[PDB]
Amino acid sequence: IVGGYTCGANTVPYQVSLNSGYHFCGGSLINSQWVVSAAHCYKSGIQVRLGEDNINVVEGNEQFISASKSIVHPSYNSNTLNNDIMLIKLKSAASLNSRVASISLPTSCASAGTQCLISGWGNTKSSGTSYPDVLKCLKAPILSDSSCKSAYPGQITSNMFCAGYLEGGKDSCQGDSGGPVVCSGKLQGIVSWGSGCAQKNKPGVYTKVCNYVSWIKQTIASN
Ligand SMILES: C[C@H](NCc1ccc(C(=N)N)cc1O)C(=O)O
Ligand SMILES: [Ca+2]
Ligand SMILES: [Cu+2]
Repeated sequence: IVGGYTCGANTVPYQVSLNSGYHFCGGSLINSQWVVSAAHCYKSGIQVRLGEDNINVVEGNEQFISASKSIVHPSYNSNTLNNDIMLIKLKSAASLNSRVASISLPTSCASAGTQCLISGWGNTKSSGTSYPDVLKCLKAPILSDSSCKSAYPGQITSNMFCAGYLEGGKDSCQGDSGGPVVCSGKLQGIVSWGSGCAQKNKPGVYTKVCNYVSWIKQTIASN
């Protein structure tokens, strides 16, 4: 997260860290046994870490659970990043409490101008590399479809939306991938892609979760 602020220990209870000997992607807990993340975050040997703040220190409240299976959307296209969504089933159910809780799936899509909260342990610098120990937060608005498409001509599908600031200076970044974009208590987006980080006229692009609610529910029910 570039241009954000320190969230505060366990203030984002649904945020998860995907770990393979190091933090490589974010994710969101949607129920005691399932996590939603980005398809481009797929890899074998994933350990899901819940209840984290400082990812380099065991502070208490953490729950480390191995992923039993990862389900990348069947129509995911790695070249266009269309359908960049993945479901991860935990080997064992997580213990839900005030520090580890699930986030609700949307019942309808969010409109332009809606303020959302984006979080992650990704790079905090626009020009360079600097990974934080603690979770970072950023409040950002969903942009109009016209502004999104003018920023990324011919690259925005109906399963994507832009969020952030055109003036630059505030945006999600590498390492935030797969993380949550929560608006009014509902998970509306997944950190997917963008051009660089916090560059002017180049807002972040996110997977439009409201288009996948039926797919998520039907997939979870059959696994
Ligand atoms: C696909 C992945 N990039 C992810 C990615 C995520 C967020 C942003 C952003 N500015 N909001 C930019 C990115 O390039 C990667 O190349 O590792
Ligand atoms: Ca920790
Ligand atoms: Cu990238």
